[PDB]
Amino acid sequence: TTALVCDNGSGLVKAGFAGDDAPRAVFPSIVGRPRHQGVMKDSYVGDEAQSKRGILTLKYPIEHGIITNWDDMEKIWHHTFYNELRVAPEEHPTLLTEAPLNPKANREKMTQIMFETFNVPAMYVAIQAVLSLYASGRTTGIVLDSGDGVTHNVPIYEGYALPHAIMRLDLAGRDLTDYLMKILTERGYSFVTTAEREIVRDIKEKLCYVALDFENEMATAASSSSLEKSYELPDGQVITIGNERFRCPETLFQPSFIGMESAGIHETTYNSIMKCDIDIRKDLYANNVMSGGTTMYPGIADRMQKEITALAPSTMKIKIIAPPERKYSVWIGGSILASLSTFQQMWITKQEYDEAGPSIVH
Amino acid sequence: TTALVCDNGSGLVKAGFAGDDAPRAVFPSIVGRPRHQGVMKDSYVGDEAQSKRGILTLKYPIEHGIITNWDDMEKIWHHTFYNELRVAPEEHPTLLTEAPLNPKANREKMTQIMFETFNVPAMYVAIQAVLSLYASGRTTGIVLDSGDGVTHNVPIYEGYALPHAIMRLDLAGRDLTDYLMKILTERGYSFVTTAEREIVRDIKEKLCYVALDFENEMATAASSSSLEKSYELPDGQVITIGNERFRCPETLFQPSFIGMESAGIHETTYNSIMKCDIDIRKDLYANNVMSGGTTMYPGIADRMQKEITALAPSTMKIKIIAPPERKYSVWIGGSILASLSTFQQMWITKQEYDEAGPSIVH
Amino acid sequence: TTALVCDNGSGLVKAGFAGDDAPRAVFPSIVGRPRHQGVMKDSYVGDEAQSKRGILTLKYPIEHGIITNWDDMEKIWHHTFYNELRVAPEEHPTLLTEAPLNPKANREKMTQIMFETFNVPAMYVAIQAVLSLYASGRTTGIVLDSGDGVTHNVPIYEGYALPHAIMRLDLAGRDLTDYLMKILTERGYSFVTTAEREIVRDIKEKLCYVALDFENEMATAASSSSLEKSYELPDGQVITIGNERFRCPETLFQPSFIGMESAGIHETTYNSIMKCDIDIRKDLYANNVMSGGTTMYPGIADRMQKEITALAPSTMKIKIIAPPERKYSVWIGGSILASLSTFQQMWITKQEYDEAGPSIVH
Amino acid sequence: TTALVCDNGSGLVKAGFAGDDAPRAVFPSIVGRPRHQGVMKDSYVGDEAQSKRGILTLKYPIEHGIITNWDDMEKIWHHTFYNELRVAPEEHPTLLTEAPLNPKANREKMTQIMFETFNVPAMYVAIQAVLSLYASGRTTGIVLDSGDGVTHNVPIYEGYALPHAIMRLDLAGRDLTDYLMKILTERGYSFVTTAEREIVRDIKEKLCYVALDFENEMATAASSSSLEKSYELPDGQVITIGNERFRCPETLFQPSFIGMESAGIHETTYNSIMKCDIDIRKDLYANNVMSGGTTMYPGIADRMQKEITALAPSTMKIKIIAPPERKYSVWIGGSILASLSTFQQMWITKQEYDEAGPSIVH
Amino acid sequence: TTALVCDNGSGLVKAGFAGDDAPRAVFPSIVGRPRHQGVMKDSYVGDEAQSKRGILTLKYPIEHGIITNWDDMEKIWHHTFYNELRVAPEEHPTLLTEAPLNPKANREKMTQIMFETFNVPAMYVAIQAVLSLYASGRTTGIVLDSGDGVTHNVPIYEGYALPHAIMRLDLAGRDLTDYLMKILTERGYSFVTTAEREIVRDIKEKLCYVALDFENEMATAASSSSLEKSYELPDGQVITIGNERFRCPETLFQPSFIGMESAGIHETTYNSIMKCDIDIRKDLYANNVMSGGTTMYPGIADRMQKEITALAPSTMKIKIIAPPERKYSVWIGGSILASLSTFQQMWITKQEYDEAGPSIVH
Ligand SMILES: Nc1ncnc2c1ncn2[C@@H]1O[C@H](COP(=O)(O)OP(=O)(O)NP(=O)(O)O)[C@@H](O)[C@H]1O
Ligand SMILES: Nc1ncnc2c1ncn2[C@@H]1O[C@H](COP(=O)(O)OP(=O)(O)NP(=O)(O)O)[C@@H](O)[C@H]1O
Ligand SMILES: Nc1ncnc2c1ncn2[C@@H]1O[C@H](COP(=O)(O)OP(=O)(O)NP(=O)(O)O)[C@@H](O)[C@H]1O
Ligand SMILES: Nc1ncnc2c1ncn2[C@@H]1O[C@H](COP(=O)(O)OP(=O)(O)NP(=O)(O)O)[C@@H](O)[C@H]1O
Ligand SMILES: Nc1ncnc2c1ncn2[C@@H]1O[C@H](COP(=O)(O)OP(=O)(O)NP(=O)(O)O)[C@@H](O)[C@H]1O
Ligand SMILES: [Mg+2]
Ligand SMILES: [Mg+2]
Ligand SMILES: [Mg+2]
Ligand SMILES: [Mg+2]
Ligand SMILES: [Mg+2]
Repeated sequence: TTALVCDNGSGLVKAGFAGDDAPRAVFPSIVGRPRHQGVMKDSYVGDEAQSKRGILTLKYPIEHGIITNWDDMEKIWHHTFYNELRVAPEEHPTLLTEAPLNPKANREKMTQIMFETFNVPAMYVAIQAVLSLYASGRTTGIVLDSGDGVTHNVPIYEGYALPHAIMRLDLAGRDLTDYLMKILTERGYSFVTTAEREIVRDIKEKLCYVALDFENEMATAASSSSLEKSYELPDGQVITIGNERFRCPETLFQPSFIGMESAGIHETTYNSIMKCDIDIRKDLYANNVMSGGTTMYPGIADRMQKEITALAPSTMKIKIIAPPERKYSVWIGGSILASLSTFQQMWITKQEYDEAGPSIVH
Repeated sequence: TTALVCDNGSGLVKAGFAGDDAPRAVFPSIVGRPRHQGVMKDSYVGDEAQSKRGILTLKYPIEHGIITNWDDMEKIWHHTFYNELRVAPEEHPTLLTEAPLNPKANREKMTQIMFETFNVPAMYVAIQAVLSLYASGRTTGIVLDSGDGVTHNVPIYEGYALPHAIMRLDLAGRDLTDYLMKILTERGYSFVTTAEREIVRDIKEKLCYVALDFENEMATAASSSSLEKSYELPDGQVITIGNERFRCPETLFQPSFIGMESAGIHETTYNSIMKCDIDIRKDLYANNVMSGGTTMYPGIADRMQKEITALAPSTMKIKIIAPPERKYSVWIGGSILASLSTFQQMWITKQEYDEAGPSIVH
Repeated sequence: TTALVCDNGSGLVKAGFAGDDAPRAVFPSIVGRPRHQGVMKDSYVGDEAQSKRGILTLKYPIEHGIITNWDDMEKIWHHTFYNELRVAPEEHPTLLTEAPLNPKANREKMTQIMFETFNVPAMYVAIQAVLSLYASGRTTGIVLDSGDGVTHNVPIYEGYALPHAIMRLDLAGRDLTDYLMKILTERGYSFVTTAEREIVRDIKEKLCYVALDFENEMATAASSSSLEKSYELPDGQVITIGNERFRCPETLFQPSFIGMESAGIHETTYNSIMKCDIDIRKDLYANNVMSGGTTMYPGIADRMQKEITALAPSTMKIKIIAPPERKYSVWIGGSILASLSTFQQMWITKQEYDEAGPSIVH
Repeated sequence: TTALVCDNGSGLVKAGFAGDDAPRAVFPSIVGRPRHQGVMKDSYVGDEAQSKRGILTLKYPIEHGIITNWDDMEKIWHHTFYNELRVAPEEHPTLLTEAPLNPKANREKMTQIMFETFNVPAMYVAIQAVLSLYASGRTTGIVLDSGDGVTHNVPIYEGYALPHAIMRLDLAGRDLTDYLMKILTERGYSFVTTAEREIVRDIKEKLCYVALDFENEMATAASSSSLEKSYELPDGQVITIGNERFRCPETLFQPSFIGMESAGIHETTYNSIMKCDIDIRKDLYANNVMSGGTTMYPGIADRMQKEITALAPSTMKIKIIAPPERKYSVWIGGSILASLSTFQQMWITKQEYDEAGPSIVH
Repeated sequence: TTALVCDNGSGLVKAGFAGDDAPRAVFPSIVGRPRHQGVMKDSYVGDEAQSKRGILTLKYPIEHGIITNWDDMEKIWHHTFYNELRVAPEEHPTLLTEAPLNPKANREKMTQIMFETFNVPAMYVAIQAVLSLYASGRTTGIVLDSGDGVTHNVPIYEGYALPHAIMRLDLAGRDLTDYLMKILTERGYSFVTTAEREIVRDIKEKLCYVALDFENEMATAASSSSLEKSYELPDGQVITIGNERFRCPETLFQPSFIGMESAGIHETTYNSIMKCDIDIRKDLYANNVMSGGTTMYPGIADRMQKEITALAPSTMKIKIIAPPERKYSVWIGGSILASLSTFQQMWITKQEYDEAGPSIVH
């Protein structure tokens, strides 16, 4: 029987069964609806929306970790269970995930629906970063979890999270996508459509990388070189991309490029550690775990180390952990946690919920 | 001596001397070449192309704010200086204008030519929207600059532009022209030629207006009424136009009519403001400046106010500024700026350019 | 001629002339610099930074009572004298204030600058809490002085301070501000910017209050009631705030909410008294003076009395003194002290300083 | 005019005018000086030192009947005349008192000061015990005079003192005070300060009593009973005292409790009588006069009788005289003596002194 | 079989088996409990609390030699026997230690628990100072025993303690720790946390020393010199400490620095000797034994000699004994005493106790 694990985040839905070592269904959190008049099914989800992307207007029900369009959200869950996993929801307890510091009501309504729409016998909502650490197999470390919608820092020491130093930025994969949509027009590549937004997403994933030394990377870039790469569009049009390959991901470190007043990840993580007790700090430095799909950028860990070692004390050893399959870290953690025998009492039982009411999930 | 100001945009070339309160030469950015065999001068520009429009194939060297046909572009500049303004280029520094977010290379090559072909001692390229604001005489406001080729929103606050919220659409005067060429065929008026495209341009300017309440405007239109207007073609053929008088300009607000997935101007401007800091927003709302010839449509400002006040907060005062001579706003701003004594150090000197190289203009 | 009194604290600069009953210049200790590229004056202070808050990055030169950014600090002093008070520094002796237990070097360098940059003929640095007591007009009492950067307890008996029982916490107005920036996101109000930090400051001052019975205040809060208040943002957006109105100021009493291991103010003050001689204690209890702008919270005095009477002996009369204009207490005291004829020998004369050297101020 | 009588002893200064039936000024022989840094008058005397006791370090210029700190001693005399009695010293002759067997130089210097500092026209120094007997109105009896600093036995028969049997112990009120400061820590009441020493003095005077049968008083004390008393400190702290109520005064009878090898008062007085002629003894037994403030303990006379009757012969009638106002006995005697017409030739005249020199007072 | 010796003092627990020449278990008397929410074992002792110090709130069950938190006290004893020594309590008689003049009830309850909780067949409580002398191997000397919680002087002559001259101060290692926590903020090192208190403890032990000539040590300190030392925090932050290295331990000699009215150790010890018989004094002077961990400060013995020789007579030889391993002196003495054959009758047998009752231990 076991249980279901559903990392219902922004961008991608990663779902499978608790106890498995990998998701069974990985697909976009996208709902598509016929842009053009048509009628010469007005509801496509995930891979459907992808395959018919050039007709549909693609929407993301979740933005910045927040479920905005609840109808579309429900729609996706429906597919997740009935069409993707092929499971009768009510036979399994469900583990959901959430980004720390989300609007309280987000979780409240989310779990409500699981109980009412899907008749899920029991459920639990876990903080994504916590699961990520748990996935790697550590009790101590600071988690830099950065995905499509949010970026956050959660410091955990020997099983104890330190809430007061949790950091959260809106810089994320989707912002990076849009930044390319902007700067590609410097060459003239008007990637202005939603379909093109998705194309650009593919461009990120294949061509972008993190500069180790941005200033000299730009100096290098000024000279014609290996930096220049070609890319094949769906219509056969070849795109030449150069500076943008690293100028885009650099915005994670220099947010002002996009327009954010906040500090870059380097300093954001640093500050999180600064807000923790001195006796803890050392261990956080030696256990800096990165996870989430934006950390899939080439050399992001190396650049991270470079700058955080500059920020920290010279006698402070810093180790960044880049556990491969970073992209699925949270889901993995969920699988583990749900299988854990000492986690069974953590399930909120429908009966219990019905008695207690919404508030119980917080 | 002073200087020259040249608003070399799409559709119209607006040129004159810095310090004047109006352009001296206003003519179409059109190059015409004998369509028919002929030979029973194969290069006509502006008013020439207009006067001989029924023979020539009329081309626009600039499209969507981008100089596409550089040979024809140069040709027009040649006439601008030598035949229109009657000026020996090299005696004056030249102010050029450009739509924000254009292909970097556009400006690069443009200025190259000014230095090499015309020996222009010095030059400067300014963003059109910026000049527009400057023309009205404000340091704060959001500029909705919409002309023949592009539509864009530039938010400026006390002299500081906010790049990250600049919006840009391809909806424009030329698109509107073509939309009429399409929908006039509903009655049967096959305006399919290039010559006819130009005729239709005239039709826009004289008969189109912006509906305040499109839905009831259509309901009104369903009944025979004052809406129906006659129009005289060059060959004496009378054209009857009704619904189209407002259905065409409505596409600026409902882009899907043409086929664009983007939001209408109402929401485009709104979103631009949303991306700006909350402390700024209020002033942007009370200083919404419209400029560019597409804003010459009757009641476009009133309709704009209607919808943006619907989008904004009920406690938010919104004022739309429609400074008459909107059509020449940018050029006016240029004249002012160039005359400004504290602008003289902004000129890029040929010597300086020759040393630095192309990149200096960015 | 008289003298100048300058309560150069964190958050607000309160300055005026000695002998006046109120400050002449009250403005924020803030330096603002253009966040965005700009240049489409890069130094704004106090009210300037406020008026242009949505462009500038606002920094506080002073943090936790410590002058961190000395260049910006000097900048503010410059404005204080030349633009705010309109006084030629060198014509007046200056009274400065300082929070007890500050880094020795803070005062050293501060006074150095007054002598060297501003040519101030003479000066004196007084402990803020001492002046506060002096302002109320008492020789005996314990001063709970709590402002933007620091909170401290100074026990004074018949003119004799008791150093060994001075308490000092980092809990302060600014921390409270940030706590709201955090907990408002429970509803979803992402007040994440610096501009928004300032907006939140305004929210504190208008909506926050101190719960008398926090536990039942929360129980009350659980039910929809009068607790819920609306707030108008600069962009017209209405914010609904409830629990947070008292959960924020409660952190002064339960520091762990923020993340501090220290005791709440109740016990902090109590402990200060415990460290004083038994023969003194009684009078300290009957003369508990509160001052500083954080004590402007509604009912903070009443709550204070409640808990301190619980902590103290049942036969011990406790009276909390909330002398209105608590917010300006220190400055007032300074005015009085400086006017005092028997205070004139306390001025450190530039000549004297030049001979003695820095150390003299301690 | 009359004269002044000044019982300048340890602990208390009892002064007034000769001829009065009571002292006009009764205050502590204490000089207080600001313990803490202060200066945020460094000389307080008597009631001043008491009122400001929690700041000042309280010192007793006199210890064990000996003037140790002469500067502080003079200080007190200054107040005695100028602030307390409001008398111009030089207008009156002064009667001083002294404990028998004091260091010769004590009297020498004391009287010197009266003549030189205060210009006292004439003076006389009387033995305290002698005056005490004189106060009661007897010519025969043995005087047990026991106060703050000394305890002594002076046997006088029909106006003739018997020097060779004068006894003197250092056991005294102050020692008893300190003994409580010690034994109260058995319960945990750390009365360790000087301020607390004074508090403990108050405790003595209100709660201590002399056990009649110490051994069974302890046996009684072992059972929870009426013995337990509460006491209110200046800070409202309630103190519970039991065994100590009589264990402290018992040390007068069992000096080893403190650490003295000498015999208790019972045997000390007994021995004094033993050293007197047999023909005298009987009358001494029937006239055992107790005086001095330590004899204010409840039941001390009764206990005294108990034990001295045990020590003496069974046929020997013993009567202990406890003339109420024992505490002021000496001063009273002084008043009487000074008013006595046949005492006027006993005054040492300044002229006489100036001729004779110091030695005259012995 | 032998016995167990447990020097259960404040700060450190020093335990081992009687007959051994050193403790087997030396660990902090600290109980730690998760400060932060946690649960993302709530009872850590000694080395556990140390290793997890940055999470836990560390408490000392014993303060000033008094067991305050009995539950935590018991907890530590539990670990002492079961986890540290690995001994089944009931198989051994236990020697406990206590600081002279402690609250009677402290010992009463302590021994109760040993009999009831741990079923200890027999026990004895010895005065710490006595054991210390015994450890050195002397019958005559004055013991200056100064540790984490208390400082006391016990004079013993040829096996006879002299109770009436036992001195006791609250000045101690912990007070010194806190004094650094205060004065380090003069440079700006806000060591305000409990974790930091412990860090500061380490700072004491490695950098503090006793000035021989404090006044000229300060004069020396005024000049930049070798006095300045660096220190490495757990987070790699380097701390520079100078004056504080000796200003902190100086408070043992000038208590007013902290805020105590009592005399410094120099005079405290001196006075103890003054209260002893003159025939004894000489031997006490030549046998001044120092013990307890606060006497581990560099040069404390030398400074002690300096000042006590100033206080004593010039013909009085003074020798201070600093028997290395001063820190474990008491425990050592206990081991010896317990092994002593003529000490076996001193054990209080559970049977005996059960008959007699609590009071027997006094
Ligand atoms: N292979 C890749 N290389 C670079 N970037 C990637 C890669 N894969 C994903 N990312 C991008 O960054 C985001 C990664 O998605 P993902 O980590 O699953 O976020 P999420 O956990 O699902 N959403 P959330 O945690 O709610 O913000 C997407 O926008 C991807 O475009
Ligand atoms: N009187 C008018 N009434 C309505 N529309 C007009 C009028 N005049 C111009 N427009 C139309 O809208 C466009 C206005 O031209 P114009 O503002 O000069 O654009 P531009 O600034 O020259 N080109 P650009 O800024 O590069 O997009 C032309 O297509 C005109 O047909
Ligand atoms: N009217 C108010 N109501 C509630 N809180 C206030 C009010 N006014 C000020 N405070 C807040 O608490 C702080 C008060 O400022 P203030 O007492 O002047 O501190 P300060 O004396 O200038 N700084 P310092 O003494 O150096 O910590 C600011 O953060 C205010 O937001
Ligand atoms: N009401 C009282 N009850 C018990 N003891 C008292 C009382 N009054 C005084 N004594 C105590 O015993 C001492 C009495 O003071 P007092 O008899 O005036 O001594 P003195 O004559 O002034 N000094 P001296 O004769 O020089 O030793 C003080 O220490 C008092 O605390
Ligand atoms: N190596 C050292 N150098 C300087 N000081 C030390 C050193 N070791 C210990 N002390 C300090 O002084 C105290 C010594 O501990 P310790 O002598 O064991 O006291 P204790 O006997 O256990 N407690 P107590 O006798 O009940 O007051 C601790 O606070 C230490 O920080
Ligand atoms: Mg995620
Ligand atoms: Mg234009
Ligand atoms: Mg203040
Ligand atoms: Mg007397
Ligand atoms: Mg010890």
